Amino acid sequence: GKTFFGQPLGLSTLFMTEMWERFSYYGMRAILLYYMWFLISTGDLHITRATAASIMAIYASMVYLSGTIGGFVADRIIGARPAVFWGGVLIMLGHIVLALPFGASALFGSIILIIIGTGFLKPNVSTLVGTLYDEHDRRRDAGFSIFVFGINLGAFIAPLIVGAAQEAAGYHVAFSLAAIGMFIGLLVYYFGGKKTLDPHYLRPTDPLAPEEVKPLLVKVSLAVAGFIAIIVVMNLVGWNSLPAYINLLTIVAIAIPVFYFAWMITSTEHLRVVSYIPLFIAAVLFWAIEEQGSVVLATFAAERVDSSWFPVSWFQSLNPLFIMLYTPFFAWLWTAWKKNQPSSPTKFAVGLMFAGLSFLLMAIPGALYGTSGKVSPLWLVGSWALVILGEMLISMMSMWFLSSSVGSALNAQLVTLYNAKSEVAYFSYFGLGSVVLGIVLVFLSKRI
Ligand SMILES: CCCCCCC/C=C\CCCCCC(=O)OC[C@H](CO)O[C@@H](O)[C@H](O)COC(=O)CCCCC/C=C\CCCCCCC
Ligand SMILES: CCCCCCC/C=C/CCCCCC(=O)OC[C@@H](O)CO
Ligand SMILES: CCCCCCC/C=C\CCCCCC(=O)OC[C@@H](O)CO
Ligand SMILES: CCCCCCC/C=C\CCCCCC(=O)OC[C@@H](O)CO
Ligand SMILES: CCCCCCC/C=C\CCCCCC(=O)OC[C@@H](O)CO
Ligand SMILES: CCCCCCC/C=C\CCCCCC(=O)OC[C@@H](O)CO
Ligand SMILES: CCCCCCC/C=C\CCCCCC(=O)OC[C@@H](O)CO
Ligand SMILES: CCCCCCC/C=C\CCCCCC(=O)OC[C@@H](O)CO
Ligand SMILES: CCCCCCC/C=C\CCCCCC(=O)OC[C@@H](O)CO
Ligand SMILES: CCCCCCC/C=C\CCCCCC(=O)OC[C@@H](O)CO
Ligand SMILES: CCCCCCC/C=C\CCCCCC(=O)OC[C@@H](O)CO
Ligand SMILES: CCCCCCC/C=C\CCCCCC(=O)OC[C@@H](O)CO
Ligand SMILES: CCCCCCC/C=C\CCCCCC(=O)OC[C@@H](O)CO
Ligand SMILES: CCCCCCC/C=C\CCCCCC(=O)OC[C@@H](O)CO
Ligand SMILES: CCCCCCC/C=C\CCCCCC(=O)OC[C@@H](O)CO
Ligand SMILES: CCCCCCC/C=C\CCCCCC(=O)OC[C@@H](O)CO
Ligand SMILES: CCCCCCC/C=C\CCCCCC(=O)OC[C@@H](O)CO
Ligand SMILES: CCCCCCC/C=C\CCCCCC(=O)OC[C@@H](O)CO
Ligand SMILES: CCCCCCC/C=C\CCCCCC(=O)OC[C@@H](O)CO
Repeated sequence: GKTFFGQPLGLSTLFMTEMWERFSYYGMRAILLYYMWFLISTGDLHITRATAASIMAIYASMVYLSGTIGGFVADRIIGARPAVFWGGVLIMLGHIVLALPFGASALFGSIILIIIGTGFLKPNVSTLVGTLYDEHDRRRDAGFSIFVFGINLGAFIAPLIVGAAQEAAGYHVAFSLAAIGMFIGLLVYYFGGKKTLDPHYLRPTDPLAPEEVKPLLVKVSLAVAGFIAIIVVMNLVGWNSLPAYINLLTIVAIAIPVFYFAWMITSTEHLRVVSYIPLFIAAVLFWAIEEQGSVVLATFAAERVDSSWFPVSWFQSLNPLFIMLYTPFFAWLWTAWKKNQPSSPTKFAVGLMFAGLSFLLMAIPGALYGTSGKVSPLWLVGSWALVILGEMLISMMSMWFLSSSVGSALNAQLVTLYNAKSEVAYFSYFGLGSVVLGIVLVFLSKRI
């Protein structure tokens, strides 16, 4: 019968839903840092470029953090299908905010809308893909990999199309193209979902029982009161700058996995959960390096690369390109070697080493040529080729949304250290430190 690459026809609707949301997201993130540079250069935005880079990292940290609870809200309160739809609306509104004739005054409102919108949509589109397959269906893994190919496809074309529109027609037009991309996703999702999506997921699948509503409200109200109380105290003692608020979000993002480790401590399982700790830190450190490609590598591309004949935002397409080119090779690898199946602690060790090698490579051109001129774009290509190879090995998602959030929160502190005089030392020591910790994991692989 008629399938979508051997999968139920409903996969195409969700395939295109996420390709276009990822289009809006990574198109925005390819030009947002340069947009803040522009607002700084005109005097509209009164922050340093280091603070602007810090914003990008903590921006990514909250998006991943908000995705840790979007599954709860859909499953228990609103439903998986309304969560994707109203999440997509909030994402679209966030990009429309940046297309309006405003300046720095619209940055926070657009960031808030997209943080919340992506939390509703991103975990619940992945959930709805599973609802196309029963527990029995072997096609579940193949359908998810086809779904991920649409993720990288949207992430690939977005910097090319959005970045070119920025250079040709300006920032406001480019940001409006991001909003249009999400709108395209909403059209296909709404009308397409109604034709092929189970109406069971228009409602929550585990709705709150009558006695569950009150303690959930108390839990939510206590967290909001405490967080607000901290901001109140911060203003009375004088810790009230933008970096101070960024530092607050950094601490909250890192304290969540630490507190969930500190008292989650049954010798049955107490040490087989201490198991997962040397690998959660390996994932945090890999994700930090990977997410600096949109920040530090975006800075290097605009400052240290002879790229005069094409938009510098296009470098952000190298990340999802290498994911697409590596994927069929590794699918072959994980089945061609039916009896190798290297252990997950070893893959995470070697994966972190490749990420460290990606930064070690970027220390060479500055050390060899100096930091005052410009070098070939192939240095950045080699860097992304090495860090994505580390991703192919590391291949509840909220926990994986979490290590992404903490690594990005760690970036909000480190990326302020990067500049022209910092370049070689920055790349050489965060790359070496990541490689040494990857070898330390080798010594402890199944010390577990
Ligand atoms: C069948 C797949 C095999 C692919 C693995 C090989 C990696 C692919 C390409 C490596 C190309 C080597 C670099 C070429 C070179 O040396 O540059 C020559 C060029 C002459 O015009 O000049 C320079 O001007 C440049 O300025 C000098 O600087 C460097 O070349 C430093 C290069 C950085 C080190 C890279 C060395 C080896 C990479 C091997 C990675 C293999 C990893 C596979 C898992
Ligand atoms: C998606 C971004 C990847 C871009 C990869 C580009 C690979 C180019 C390699 C050659 C180095 C730059 C050569 C400069 C050049 O030839 O410009 C032509 C001439 O006008 C000099 O400016
Ligand atoms: C307008 C200012 C607020 C912006 C909204 C940002 C909300 C972001 C994050 C709140 C979620 C924090 C709780 C996440 C959490 O603890 O889950 C982790 C747990 O699921 C691990 O699996
Ligand atoms: C209108 C307000 C903005 C939109 C509301 C959604 C804001 C995001 C989260 C609100 C908290 C809901 C409860 C989430 C929660 O308890 O997470 C627990 C965690 O274990 C999830 O697995
Ligand atoms: C700024 C835009 C305002 C909102 C415009 C869109 C609201 C118009 C009609 C409400 C549609 C709600 C549909 C919610 C939903 O679950 O859709 C899921 C989709 O699969 C269709 O069932
Ligand atoms: C329980 C709540 C957890 C913490 C969630 C709070 C996250 C809310 C907002 C994060 C936005 C990051 C900072 C945005 C920003 O600095 O842009 C505004 C700035 O350009 C104005 O000068
Ligand atoms: C389909 C509904 C949501 C999709 C977005 C619809 C609106 C998108 C674009 C409309 C025009 C964008 C405004 C462009 C703009 O004003 O900037 C250019 C100009 O101000 C600078 O010279
Ligand atoms: C200044 C630019 C306009 C700003 C407002 C843009 C809102 C325009 C249209 C809202 C699109 C709603 C989501 C698209 C969709 O497919 O919804 C279908 C559903 O509402 C039909 O019942
Ligand atoms: C930051 C502002 C957030 C405002 C909205 C957050 C609300 C969070 C928790 C309240 C959940 C109460 C929902 C009750 C509900 O819908 O179920 C009712 C029914 O199932 C009980 O019999
Ligand atoms: C539940 C216990 C509450 C105790 C307080 C919890 C939060 C403690 C400190 C939050 C500090 C916010 C970030 C630190 C900060 O403001 O640094 C200021 C500095 O960057 C210049 O203003
Ligand atoms: C999440 C629960 C509701 C919290 C209500 C209060 C939220 C206030 C701030 C959240 C963190 C965002 C901080 C970014 C910011 O406001 O920068 C302002 C900047 O001008 C500093 O002067
Ligand atoms: C008993 C609980 C375990 C032991 C407590 C461990 C500390 C818990 C949370 C602290 C989070 C780490 C601090 C965040 C951080 O490293 O950045 C600091 C920076 O943002 C301040 O400028
Ligand atoms: C298989 C890897 C190929 C070689 C990778 C090892 C590269 C080691 C160092 C990068 C080239 C160093 C350039 C020379 C240098 O940095 O010294 C500069 C300094 O002595 C001048 O004051
Ligand atoms: C070949 C694949 C892996 C790529 C990494 C191989 C290169 C390893 C390390 C290169 C870093 C060399 C650092 C040289 C250096 O810092 O010199 C200091 C001085 O020249 C600049 O301040
Ligand atoms: C798996 C792939 C590993 C990649 C290995 C790392 C190779 C990275 C950079 C090689 C730099 C060579 C650049 C020299 C070049 O061809 O252009 C000349 C330059 O002057 C033009 O601007
Ligand atoms: C097991 C949980 C994983 C935790 C990973 C994060 C490691 C904990 C704390 C990292 C603190 C980084 C502080 C960065 C720093 O101080 O330097 C940058 C600073 O100069 C920016 O002003
Ligand atoms: C010598 C340390 C043990 C070797 C472990 C192998 C690690 C992988 C590649 C070699 C990295 C060399 C980094 C060189 C370095 O850190 O120099 C820093 C430079 O800024 C000072 O000149
Ligand atoms: C065990 C978990 C590791 C996670 C955090 C790893 C890095 C922590 C702190 C780094 C901040 C110290 C800054 C060291 C430094 O000087 O680097 C900057 C230098 O490369 C350029 O000037
Ligand atoms: C300056 C030297 C640069 C190259 C050094 C990197 C290679 C040297 C040693 C790597 C292997 C060290 C021993 C690791 C090992 O096999 O531990 C046993 C472990 O596999 C069992 O879990």
